[PDB]
Amino acid sequence: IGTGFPFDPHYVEVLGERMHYVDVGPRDGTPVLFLHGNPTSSYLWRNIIPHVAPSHRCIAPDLIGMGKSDKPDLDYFFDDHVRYLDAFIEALGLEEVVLVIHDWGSALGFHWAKRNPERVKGIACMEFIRPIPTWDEWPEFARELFQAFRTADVGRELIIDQNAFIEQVLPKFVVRPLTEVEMDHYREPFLKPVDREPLWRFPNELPIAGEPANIVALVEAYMNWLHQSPVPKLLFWGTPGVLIPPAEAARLAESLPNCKTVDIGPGLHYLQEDNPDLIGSEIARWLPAL
Ligand SMILES: [Cl-]
Repeated sequence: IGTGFPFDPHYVEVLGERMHYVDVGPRDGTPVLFLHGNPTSSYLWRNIIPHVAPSHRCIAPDLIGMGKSDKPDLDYFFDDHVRYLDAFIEALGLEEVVLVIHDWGSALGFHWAKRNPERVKGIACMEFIRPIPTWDEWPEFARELFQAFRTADVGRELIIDQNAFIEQVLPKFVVRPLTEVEMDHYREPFLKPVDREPLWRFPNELPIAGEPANIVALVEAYMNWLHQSPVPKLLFWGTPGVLIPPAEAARLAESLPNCKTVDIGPGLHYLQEDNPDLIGSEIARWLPAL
């Protein structure tokens, strides 16, 4: 599995700030927009995009505060990310898109799709965010750590001062071992502790046990939309998963309309690091019929 990032950089001004993005592939069709989450960047899609770029334009932004994008002096709430991604999409003049989404990129993508349903031609998703009713639905192997992330003082000491989202969560949530070169790519945006704010705000935004209420309500709204939507869907899952265990992927195969599931094999949360070639090949095979 490749460790390089052989993509020309692009930057667009969005709400006064520069956002980095990959933009490869042919420019005369429906683009495929890849949305990462915490604590990643477009680097997460590096081995998937080459499967898709022969046939389709691939656009993969770095969320504000992350990757090679600018770092404004924000609290990095979900709604900050909503504003910047909305403006990014308009700044590129995109009309219709196919979404390929993961983690907080999935909350962004589903929320955008709910608000712009006639512009979404397909959704490929994996390890996406749904309301989490209680901590019992969070895997036991990461329960105490994510409870600490959401504990006053403690969580900032872990994520800001110790860089735990990069140094602990990434290896914990990839089945295979990550290489030093890969880790150093993921570390690059967050060498300075102050810049780790988005990494801490994100787990404190997760919709767990009804809080924070704003996020619970917006996630419930986009999930209601997705369960009713005829849009084509492609859902990748692994065993044992983190947000989406195998039994839930099997239930979603029925409870989401026009949904095709793909078992990637062993996988936790960053499924793209365990089986990028099947994720890219299956997205490429599914696009033409959209
Ligand atoms: Cl998170």
